[PDB]
Amino acid sequence: ALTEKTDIFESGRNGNPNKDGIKSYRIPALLKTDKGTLIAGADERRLHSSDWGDIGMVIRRSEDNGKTWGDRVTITNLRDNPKASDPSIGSPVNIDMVLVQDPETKRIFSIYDMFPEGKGIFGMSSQKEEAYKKIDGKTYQILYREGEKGAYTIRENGTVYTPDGKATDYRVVVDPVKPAYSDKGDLYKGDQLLGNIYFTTNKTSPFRIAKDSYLWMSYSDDDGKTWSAPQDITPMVKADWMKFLGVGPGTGIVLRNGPHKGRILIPVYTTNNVSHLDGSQSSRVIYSDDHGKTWHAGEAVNDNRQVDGQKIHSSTMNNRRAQNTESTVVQLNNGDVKLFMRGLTGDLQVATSKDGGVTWEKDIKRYPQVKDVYVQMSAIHTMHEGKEYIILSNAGGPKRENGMVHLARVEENGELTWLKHNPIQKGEFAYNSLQELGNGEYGILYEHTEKGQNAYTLSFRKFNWEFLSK
Amino acid sequence: ALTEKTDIFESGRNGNPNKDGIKSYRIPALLKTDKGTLIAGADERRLHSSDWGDIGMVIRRSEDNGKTWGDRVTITNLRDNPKASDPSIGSPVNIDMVLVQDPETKRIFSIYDMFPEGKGIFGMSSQKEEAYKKIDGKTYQILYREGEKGAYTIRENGTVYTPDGKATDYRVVVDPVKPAYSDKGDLYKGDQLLGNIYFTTNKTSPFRIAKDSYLWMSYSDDDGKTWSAPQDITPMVKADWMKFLGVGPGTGIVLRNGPHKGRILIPVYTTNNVSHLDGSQSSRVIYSDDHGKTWHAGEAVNDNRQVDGQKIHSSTMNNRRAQNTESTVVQLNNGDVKLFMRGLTGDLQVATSKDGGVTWEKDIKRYPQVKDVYVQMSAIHTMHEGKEYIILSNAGGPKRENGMVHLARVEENGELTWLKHNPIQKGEFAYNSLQELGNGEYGILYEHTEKGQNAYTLSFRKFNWEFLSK
Ligand SMILES: CCC(CC)O[C@@H]1C=C(C(=O)O)C[C@H](N)[C@H]1NC(C)=O
Ligand SMILES: CCC(CC)O[C@@H]1C=C(C(=O)O)C[C@H](N)[C@H]1NC(C)=O
Ligand SMILES: [Cl-]
Ligand SMILES: [Cl-]
Repeated sequence: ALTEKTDIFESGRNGNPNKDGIKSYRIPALLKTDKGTLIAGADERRLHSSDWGDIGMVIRRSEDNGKTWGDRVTITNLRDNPKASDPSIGSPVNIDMVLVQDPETKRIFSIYDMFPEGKGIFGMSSQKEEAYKKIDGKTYQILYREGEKGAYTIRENGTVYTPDGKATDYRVVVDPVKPAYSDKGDLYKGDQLLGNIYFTTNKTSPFRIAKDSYLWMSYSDDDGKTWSAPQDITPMVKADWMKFLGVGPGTGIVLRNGPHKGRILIPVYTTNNVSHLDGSQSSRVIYSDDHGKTWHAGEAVNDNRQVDGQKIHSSTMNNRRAQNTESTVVQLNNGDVKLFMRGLTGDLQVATSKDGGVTWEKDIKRYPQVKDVYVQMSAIHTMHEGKEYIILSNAGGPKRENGMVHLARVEENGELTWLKHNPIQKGEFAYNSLQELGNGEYGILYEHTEKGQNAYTLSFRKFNWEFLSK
Repeated sequence: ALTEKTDIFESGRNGNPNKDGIKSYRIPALLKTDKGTLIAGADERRLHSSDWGDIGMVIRRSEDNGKTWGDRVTITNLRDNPKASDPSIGSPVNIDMVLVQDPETKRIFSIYDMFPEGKGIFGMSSQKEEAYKKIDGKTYQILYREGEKGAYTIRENGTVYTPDGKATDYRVVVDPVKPAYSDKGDLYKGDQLLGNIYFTTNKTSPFRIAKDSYLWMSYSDDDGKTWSAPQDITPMVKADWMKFLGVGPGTGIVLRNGPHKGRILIPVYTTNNVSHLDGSQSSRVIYSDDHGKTWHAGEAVNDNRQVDGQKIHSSTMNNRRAQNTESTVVQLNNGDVKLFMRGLTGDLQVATSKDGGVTWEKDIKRYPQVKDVYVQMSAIHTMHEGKEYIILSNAGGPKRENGMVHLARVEENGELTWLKHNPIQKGEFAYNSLQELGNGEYGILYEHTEKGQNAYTLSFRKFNWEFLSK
């Protein structure tokens, strides 16, 4: 009914790197593809377990439903700043992926955060630094030159233009070609490599991007074997007021029914400049109606939400307990979208959208039946014997421990009834990602440690309906 | 050399209404047209002197250079909410105008603030209420309905659409026809008047606009005699992060030389949601390059500005002393644009733009020769014999008192050499607006009180080069 665990990404032990030189893996995503392949994605956290440093976005593939797994494939690994004083914060950063496959095109997307060199989200400037400029209708990423106020721009072919609109002999590698695209952002003056636009300290080149928060996408058209260069989708979805915008990691969905069938939904969340991480973390989705070419931001759950008899908005709120952060998204057979959101009530919080994830109903539903210890979760739709269910996995508590799989019946009015709660992993348990495998089987990729393992080793189990019904 | 004062807009006395039932006039704008007409504009503040209540945007014309003045012409006067409990905050508000004429098309523009019913800027919602939505490429104003979360929209012909995009039987007066356009915003169902979308208390209709900050424009093609219905320019210029966006009142300019010649410049300022009126007031200009058809926001003087060794941005700043508010704008013969900004240094603060008002140099210049008591000022370019000068008028201080006219030589690099400082009005003295009359003559419209006049009576004096020079 429940398989023994298979370690997919193994961390080092007792604070040492593993044999591949990697201290930590974090942030699992699991995707069953049209070919039946399982793709397991993770942050490869080389130097330490924190949300910054030298991190690669990686996947492994299983062609036998999780029994065996191929070599690590690295999607993106930006090169470190070789002159950084603190290597622990010395690299441009990618973290936190969401995987999804388009069922019409078979294109597989990995969407993940990016920050320039520094302490990840904690490296963002304290005052806003504009990251893009719209010039004659085209959006260009901004560069700042040492000692100068003005916004240089990266235009076609990566040619750097002066704030006054004059082409220079500086060029940015906008079409990276090295393994894992480690050359992305490299800055050249003609033939000479000078540095990298993502470096923020001890620079050898004149130019850097804004110390802001970015969203990148990479895609695979060969079942996860090879991956595109990263696409910068930030300007499509990030409003000027947003401070952080980043993914709720795991596995997104494509709507399978209703007027918005085919729409791809990716959980994200934002902060504002009023209260940032103290009081404004707010869930929403971004979405594509054209198979991943263009993206749009849905409204926040928190936009025009009534909290304590007063309205809030994600752009202006400052309310610690009204926050909702990383989320997981499911569509019901009736077309409604449920967003299960990490939050600070101690129990499961759920928002509902009747318009394919663009706007949210006025009430967030809470379920005391399911504890939320403030950690990521995953949830998936499933049918069992003509009946509709949702399976949700997260930590049982009291801390990030005792992995649970929760089973809810989806009632005829779209409400949820929690029926079963079963342990899947004793001891440490954090982030996780669920997938249906077919024939009454489900798979999960999750964070756990034992035997001195560093946070975390990402392991895989399969379970069936008999496990769920216990 | 200096005429006696002529009262153009007369306030009441000792706290009472004047003979027309108007307590106060405020916020002068003076415009010398191509025909030679003088247009004097003001807020007609019926109920009291504050920046809210029942206020009309008015002008008077003089066809003989300030000797005689015609009847008051009301550009815009939104109707009050007849059901408001407190009539002093009981009307949708317009306040603060900027006048300018396009020298090519001769069209005259009046641009001014608008707020829905309440205490003016102090009636803005504490949390963001979205004011506009883009649907099918088109931008629509939002309406909120009592007890409903979703955004209704005002679409073609004023027809109200549901949040889910269905036409209702409700309609908004979007093309007002009553004198002074007092029917603007009226909410009808079929042919029955139900209320007004600008009303925010004790409503008789289901709908209101966002409690936000707006910018409206009215224009005249007949030398100020008649005026168009108000045009909502807000969505063209107001970023999502901006809380307040309003004009720096007085008289705007059209650039007369350089690559941007023809551009109309209107001083405005913003606040953000981080510190609002406490630490974020920030000057900039909005501009039109197509004779007032479309408008764009320039960058703030405060954007990426270095203050006490650290950068600020207008969208995130919280620095009382770094604020700059209402301003007056002048183009030099060398093409530079100077922005003289009301601020909190006690002396004259000046920003410079080399690109027609879009971006500003890193340093704000302070001129200790000119006191600034934290009050609006006006400034104009002038040629005399034929050397280039600026004339600037404000209060000499210590309070809002002792009107001064300041004369600067503009040097070839755009530096200002202050030559003369001449008193023009003893006693109370506040907002003002200068114009060149020709033949070495200049006219000014300013706020002053005497003999128990309520703030303010707006008066007009002419002076010549003889007065300026001693
Ligand atoms: C930014 C929100 C939160 C602050 C504690 O950090 C998240 C928490 C995490 C966690 O609770 O384990 C891991 C996430 N990968 C991280 N995200 C980022 C962007 O760093
Ligand atoms: C909003 C800035 C300030 C409040 C501190 O109010 C301004 C001050 C004024 C003043 O100092 O006399 C008059 C302006 N008409 C007013 N503007 C608005 C929009 O109300
Ligand atoms: Cl560099
Ligand atoms: Cl009403």
